[PDB]
Amino acid sequence: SLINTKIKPFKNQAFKNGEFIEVTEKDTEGRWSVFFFYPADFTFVCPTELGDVADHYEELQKLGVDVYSVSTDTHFTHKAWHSSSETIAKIKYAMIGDPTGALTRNFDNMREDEGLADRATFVVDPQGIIQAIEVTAEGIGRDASDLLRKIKAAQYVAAHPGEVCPAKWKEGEATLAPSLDLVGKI
Amino acid sequence: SLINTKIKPFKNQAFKNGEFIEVTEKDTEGRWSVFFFYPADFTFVCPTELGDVADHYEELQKLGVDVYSVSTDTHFTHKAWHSSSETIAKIKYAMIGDPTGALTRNFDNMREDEGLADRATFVVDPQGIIQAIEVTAEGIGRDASDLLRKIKAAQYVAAHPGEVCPAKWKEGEATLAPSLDLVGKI
Amino acid sequence: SLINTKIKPFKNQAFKNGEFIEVTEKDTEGRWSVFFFYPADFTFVCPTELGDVADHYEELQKLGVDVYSVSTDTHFTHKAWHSSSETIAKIKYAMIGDPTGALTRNFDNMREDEGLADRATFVVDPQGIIQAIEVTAEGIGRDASDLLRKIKAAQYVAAHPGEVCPAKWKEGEATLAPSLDLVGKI
Amino acid sequence: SLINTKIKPFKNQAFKNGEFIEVTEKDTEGRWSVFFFYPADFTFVCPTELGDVADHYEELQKLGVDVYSVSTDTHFTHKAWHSSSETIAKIKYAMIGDPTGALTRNFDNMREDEGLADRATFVVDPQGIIQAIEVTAEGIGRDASDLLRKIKAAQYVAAHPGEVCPAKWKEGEATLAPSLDLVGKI
Amino acid sequence: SLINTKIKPFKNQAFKNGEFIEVTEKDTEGRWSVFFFYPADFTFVCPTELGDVADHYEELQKLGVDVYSVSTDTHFTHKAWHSSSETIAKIKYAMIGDPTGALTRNFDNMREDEGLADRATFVVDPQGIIQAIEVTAEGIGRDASDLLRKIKAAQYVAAHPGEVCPAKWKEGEATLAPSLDLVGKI
Amino acid sequence: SLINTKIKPFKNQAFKNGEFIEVTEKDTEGRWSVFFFYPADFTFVCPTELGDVADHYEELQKLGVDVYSVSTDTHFTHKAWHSSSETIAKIKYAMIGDPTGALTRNFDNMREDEGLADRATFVVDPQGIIQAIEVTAEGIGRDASDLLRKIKAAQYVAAHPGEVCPAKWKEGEATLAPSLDLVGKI
Amino acid sequence: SLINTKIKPFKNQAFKNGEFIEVTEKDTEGRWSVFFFYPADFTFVCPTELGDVADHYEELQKLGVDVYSVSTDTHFTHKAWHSSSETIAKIKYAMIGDPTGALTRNFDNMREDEGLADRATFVVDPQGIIQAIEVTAEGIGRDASDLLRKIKAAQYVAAHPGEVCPAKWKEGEATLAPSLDLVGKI
Amino acid sequence: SLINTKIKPFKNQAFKNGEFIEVTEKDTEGRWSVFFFYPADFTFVCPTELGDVADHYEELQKLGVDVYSVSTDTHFTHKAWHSSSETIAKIKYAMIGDPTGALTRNFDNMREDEGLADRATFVVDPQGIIQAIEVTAEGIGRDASDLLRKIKAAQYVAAHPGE
Amino acid sequence: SLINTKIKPFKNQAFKNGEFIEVTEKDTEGRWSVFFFYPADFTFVCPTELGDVADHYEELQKLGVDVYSVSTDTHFTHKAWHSSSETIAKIKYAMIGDPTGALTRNFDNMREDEGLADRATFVVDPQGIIQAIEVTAEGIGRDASDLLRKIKAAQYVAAHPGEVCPAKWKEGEATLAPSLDLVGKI
Amino acid sequence: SLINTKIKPFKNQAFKNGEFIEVTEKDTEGRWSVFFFYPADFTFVCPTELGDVADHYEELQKLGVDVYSVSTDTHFTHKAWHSSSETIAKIKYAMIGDPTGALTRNFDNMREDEGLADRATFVVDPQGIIQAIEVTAEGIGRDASDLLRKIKAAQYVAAHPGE
Ligand SMILES: [Cl-]
Ligand SMILES: [Cl-]
Ligand SMILES: [Cl-]
Ligand SMILES: [Cl-]
Ligand SMILES: [Cl-]
Ligand SMILES: [Cl-]
Ligand SMILES: [Cl-]
Ligand SMILES: [Cl-]
Ligand SMILES: [Cl-]
Ligand SMILES: [Cl-]
Ligand SMILES: [K+]
Ligand SMILES: [K+]
Ligand SMILES: [K+]
Ligand SMILES: [K+]
Ligand SMILES: [K+]
Repeated sequence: SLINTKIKPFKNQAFKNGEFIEVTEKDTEGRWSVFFFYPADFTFVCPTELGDVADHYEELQKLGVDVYSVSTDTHFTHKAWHSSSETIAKIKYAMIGDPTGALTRNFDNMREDEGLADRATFVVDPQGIIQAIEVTAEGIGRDASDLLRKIKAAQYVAAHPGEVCPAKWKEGEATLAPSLDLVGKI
Repeated sequence: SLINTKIKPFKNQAFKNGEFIEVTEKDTEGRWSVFFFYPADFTFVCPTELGDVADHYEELQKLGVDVYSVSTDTHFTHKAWHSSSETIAKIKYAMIGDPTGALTRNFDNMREDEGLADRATFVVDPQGIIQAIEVTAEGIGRDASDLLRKIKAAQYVAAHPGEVCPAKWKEGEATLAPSLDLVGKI
Repeated sequence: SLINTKIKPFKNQAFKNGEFIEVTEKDTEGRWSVFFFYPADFTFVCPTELGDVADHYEELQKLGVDVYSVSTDTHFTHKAWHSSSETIAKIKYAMIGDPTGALTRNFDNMREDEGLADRATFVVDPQGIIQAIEVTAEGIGRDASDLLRKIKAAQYVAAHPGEVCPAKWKEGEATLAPSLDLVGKI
Repeated sequence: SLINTKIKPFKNQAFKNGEFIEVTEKDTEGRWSVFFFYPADFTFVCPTELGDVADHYEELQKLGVDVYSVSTDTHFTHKAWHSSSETIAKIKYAMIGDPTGALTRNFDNMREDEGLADRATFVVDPQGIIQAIEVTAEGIGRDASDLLRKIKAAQYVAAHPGEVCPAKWKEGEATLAPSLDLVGKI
Repeated sequence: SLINTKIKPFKNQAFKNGEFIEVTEKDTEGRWSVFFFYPADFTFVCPTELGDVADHYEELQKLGVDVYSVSTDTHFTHKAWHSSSETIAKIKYAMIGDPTGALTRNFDNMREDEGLADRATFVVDPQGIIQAIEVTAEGIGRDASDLLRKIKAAQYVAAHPGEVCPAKWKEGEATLAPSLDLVGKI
Repeated sequence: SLINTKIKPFKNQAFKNGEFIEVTEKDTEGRWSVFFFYPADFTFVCPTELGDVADHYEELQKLGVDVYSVSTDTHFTHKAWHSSSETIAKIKYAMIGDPTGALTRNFDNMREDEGLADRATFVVDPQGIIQAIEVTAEGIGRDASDLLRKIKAAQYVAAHPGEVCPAKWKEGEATLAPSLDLVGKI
Repeated sequence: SLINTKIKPFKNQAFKNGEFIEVTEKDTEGRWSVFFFYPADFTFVCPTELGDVADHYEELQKLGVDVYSVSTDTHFTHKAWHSSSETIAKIKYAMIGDPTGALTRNFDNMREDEGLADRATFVVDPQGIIQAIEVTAEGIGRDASDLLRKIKAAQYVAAHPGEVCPAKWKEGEATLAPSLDLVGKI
Repeated sequence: SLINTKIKPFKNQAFKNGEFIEVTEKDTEGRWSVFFFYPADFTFVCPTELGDVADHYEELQKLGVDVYSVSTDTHFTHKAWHSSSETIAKIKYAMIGDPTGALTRNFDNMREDEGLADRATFVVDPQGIIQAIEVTAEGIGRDASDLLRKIKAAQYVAAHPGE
Repeated sequence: SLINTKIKPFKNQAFKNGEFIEVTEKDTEGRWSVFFFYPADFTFVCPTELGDVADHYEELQKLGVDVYSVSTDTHFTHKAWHSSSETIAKIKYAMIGDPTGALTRNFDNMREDEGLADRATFVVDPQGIIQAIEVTAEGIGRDASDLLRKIKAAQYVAAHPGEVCPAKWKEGEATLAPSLDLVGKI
Repeated sequence: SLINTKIKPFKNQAFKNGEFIEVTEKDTEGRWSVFFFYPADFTFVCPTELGDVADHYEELQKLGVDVYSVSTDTHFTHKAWHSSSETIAKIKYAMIGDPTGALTRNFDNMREDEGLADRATFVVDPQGIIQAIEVTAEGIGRDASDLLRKIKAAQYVAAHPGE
């Protein structure tokens, strides 16, 4: 996988809160970023996942986390979808259009026989390093609550070097501090 | 990612419930499989994740799912770890040794500069197709309850071809049926 | 240019009169076809051109000519645009979705830096041979009265071998008979 | 197609109003140009098309548009054809000779098995960018009224940036202003 | 040079005595053939040479010799030239058109920067073997009388194996009969 | 052919009027040169052609023309031939030896399966440009009176850049002046 | 073999006397070193060979010899092995972990189908040159007292250039002085 | 290293007990073999090492073990050395000549800048598998008692796998 | 050198006792042959070496040895040389002409910068194997009596396998019998 | 062949008059040299040929000519052969050892399937140019009187070019 690799440069048009904007890797530098890939606008599993991310967007913003949804549809289609669907209408984050497929291919996430992105989510730190990846099949929906758990653990580990978050770790729980002494004890 | 691709052939030695055995791709044919990769035996986050999977192993076996944990350590080391850790001692699934790194590379999961596998989990169906992938960075532990939810959704979609599981789908909740009429109405 | 070349095989999904269908080269065998490329759904020049073709569609169906509009948007987007716009709602011909860009690339008509097709029209005969090409710039709209004239002249030449349509040919006007005696006489 | 590409440099001899001249890309800098390709001197469809362009030549010179007809015959042959035919004797524009096929190949317009150019027309702006393309089959003649309409729309779009000519645009008719508010409103 | 090599296959259109015909290498098999290349129709040195060949054509035919003049002009241009020039009007041999340049390139005789053939003449025997080559610069005219001398010597040598025609040989003169005895005597 | 190409550098030993000398391309700079190739010393057609050239050598020297006869034999063999043949004894021009075949290959005149040069003659001007080429088969002797006519025409055209020598042109006869008016009037 | 070659650079982690350290080729500069390779930790066989080197380690350190045992297991596994086994607990020299196989491949000692090192011992001098090598199959014991003898002989020849140690040489025994008069004398 | 690999085919001339013989890999089949490489005849460490192996040859032959000494010199040179040196005169095993260096290179044991073999000993089982390898520097002689101990260990593990 | 290699196939013309013949490797089968190379005919030096082989030619033929002298000159030149020189006139063996250099290159005996063979002699046995070679610079005479001695020794060893001819061996002298007991005895 | 080419640089050990020396191409500069190749020490044609060159060495040294015998054996082997054979004991010129075959291959004179040099003699002038080459089959001995005659001829043409 692309775990522990730096994101590549990109330049794309996006729809964000009634305006068209340009997004590049420079917008991600010094921020926490979620790249939320999905196959197509005006489809079925796709809106439900985007709406669930929209429900956590206020908290994600409080934690310094930007969200970028991405599909191979244009930014024009994203606006039409935002205006016609009550689930998409609640999106306040940038909806990137990747019709060249370049951003999708930067993340090795193209379904090359369909020209659509796979259901992949990537957590990117302020240095551009990918810290968490989740990929699901066409029919399996992703859950924003587990993404939030992971973002919080990735933020804790960044702030507490020398510590690690064990399995099932949540805010305000015991962390392991790797040492020679701890080797073979757990 | 390797999403919706077929697993590659392999032949590895494993430690399983007090004995050494060979595991190959033919042992996965006709069953649901979890390939759970981790970097090293006798470390820190690794046992909490493996123990957490062992706590759900009776439910996974009730669902027809086999677990294979994998690291680049040998099956001898897995056995020793199983005898010295209270957490590893509760594993009743196969602990695969991948000292050549071939199983890890099949899954494109090697840290080549370390000779250790990344913290990657793959859900593979009875036809050898990868249906869900999760990868986390060195200090971020995985959560088996999310793994189980994804296996159940993967089992549902395989059992109901014309249906899809939306975001946050749990057993019994409202599914979606992709069609011309559902386009843009969610 | 691709003039007097055979169309390449293709398999694409499309929206046509409230139903999703599959279109291939096999569906064009034995018929006259108009492949009407345009850059993107939900834009400005594209619907006016698509409406202009729709206006001349009864006349085209009487002449045995099938219309296939094409863009790199999906068929789901075409269905949504059909429901959203009164101009597009009057289209009774097949709206092909080409998210892979393959059908666009068969006609060497991709804007490779944009992932959008250019404004190009191809007249294709019952034997798969391109008999007329028209490409205009992003801001210049095409005119169906030109397309129909060229279509009728294409139909005359095929139904009358040994004759050729001179400049400004309309039904009932004089035609040339290529021969040795006529060389340099016009 | 070559739409929205820059013309390549060239150096060809030509016949123009009783004199032989050299034409290069430098002669088209700062002017609007029509490259009118045709297969061969002393044929049948070619003079009728060339005569039709000659008829609209005063109107083209008023709009700052230069005409350059092209074939793989030499300039000596164009001079002889000018003297031989009453249709060709009325041509006041430059008749380029392209025996090397280089100018034809710059426009990807060679019939490689015949050594003759196809019936293609290119509208080129003062900056060397192709704004309109028309290719017809050996027996189908082109119509200059179409060329002039496309030329006028090309001139409008360049002289009015931020506007676009919709389908069937004539001088005095309404134009669209691409914006976010207009996305999916037409 | 191409001396003593077999001619290559070719297929070209030609003007011959008021008709258009196809010429291939099969027309040359079992005959003596002269391939008379020249740069362009409607030029200056070119007609004078072709007319001088036309003056010897009756005798050439009496000797079983066919003539094929060749330029990169079309067979249509050859007809126009035949009708408009009193020198070309006297040509009774085939005037081949080589607009693809293929026949010219078979004989390594293209001026690649001009797309015109050089002033080259080739004498080909009934087995397709090139027995005499003459090439001159753009401004130097060829003389049919020396070509006739050469054809007659090539025919004599073919009929009298074991003999050779020395320098300046003409019909009814002494020939050398190569032998060991003759070595060093002349 | 090598018509209108520049001669390549060479360095060869020669026999000339009782002495051995080196001849290079620098010895041709500023003069008219005849490279007269033949297959072998002590043979049959070769001496008649060489003797015939020697009979015109005073006129050629009066015209500023140097003669170089060439074969793949050595300069030693040329000297011996010159001492034993009454015909070769009258040669006062350089007899070049080309045992390596390099001078012959420069002129693309080697029979590779024999190690002998073909019966080829090249006329080279003071700038090293080949202006006339003649090649004949093994048994067909060349005629020096035709060679002289071609040198004179080559000298005239070099001395009168805007003029050309038509077919059968001799010193003093009517020349042609290429222009727009002369096109198709001969 | 690698006899008389220089060791290659390396950088590995190790377990040494209760602490984790980094070892590189720079730690070997100016010292005598022993690289002691073995297939795997935690196997069922008693590690007598490693224990036997530990029994001789005080004497080796008196002779300025550093010991590095190497396997493809991690330094975490070595520490666990050291805590679990009485034989391994005697080890006071560095236990290098080589999970990438890179130190093992530098000594051309990898079993590529297993991902384990062979049972090879290399004696390295202060300039990095390999002076002795021993490789045995499983069950063929490597004797540490034969290793000490070899090291002592290597140290003797380094301190007495011009002398060589014959078969069975030990401190106090006679050496040979390579000379011309000694040729064929033993 | 070449540990646990099968020896490669070879064909060489040798001197043995006053006669010249040909030795190939077919002569090693079903026998335990010692390929004992050394750099050059008429030198110094080489005879002491070869003499030490000759002192243990009777014992090695009691263990079913054949010995082949190998250098890049010819079998002609080995015969001369056997007649002129008292140490070499004790050798009753085959002295293989390897002037092409082919046998030396099969064992990857050539000092390519000298055209001489390195001081390497290979223990080879009845199936052609290399079970023990020892290589020492130019100045360090090998010990035949250590070679015998390893050979006895190799035979024990062959007879009793897993103990 | 080419010692103990087999001769390669060849096909050359030759001068032999007033007639021209063809020589191939098949003419050498079953015979002893001498290939006697030399740079050139007709040079100023007296050809003593060829004359000396001619003085010994009756004896060589009695010994079943055929002689072929070879130079890169033609067989025509050899015949002329044979008529002009008293030394060469004594030659009754075949004088091979090698103008392609192919027989000379088979014996790796070409001076590539000269196109002449070196002064090399090769003795070839009835199976085509080269048994003796002698190469000298100019002025270092090749002695035919040393050539006879060498041939006699080669014939002796062919007829007495198991015997070798020592230094200075001649018919009647003692030979050596390669054996173990003879090792170090001479 | 290598006729009229310059000899290539080399560095080899040799036995000469009871001592071991190093010979390189720098030792041949400004001297006439004979490189005399033979297949193997302790054999048959080789000593008769080497002994015949030894019989003419005093004369060759009077002509300013140095002799270097070369085989793929070591300089150690040449010393042993010089002590054990009465024929070799007469040699006062350098016996070069060529175990890497590098000097043999510079003269393109290796029997690659034997690792032995062919019976080739090269006459080399003071500028390093090869002026005469002679090669004979395994069973045919060379004649030193013919080598001397050619050397005298080479010296005459060097001193008097064009006669
Ligand atoms: Cl990934
Ligand atoms: Cl993946
Ligand atoms: Cl096109
Ligand atoms: Cl185009
Ligand atoms: Cl040619
Ligand atoms: Cl040519
Ligand atoms: Cl090694
Ligand atoms: Cl090894
Ligand atoms: Cl040779
Ligand atoms: Cl040679
Ligand atoms: K490992
Ligand atoms: K798209
Ligand atoms: K043309
Ligand atoms: K020659
Ligand atoms: K050797």
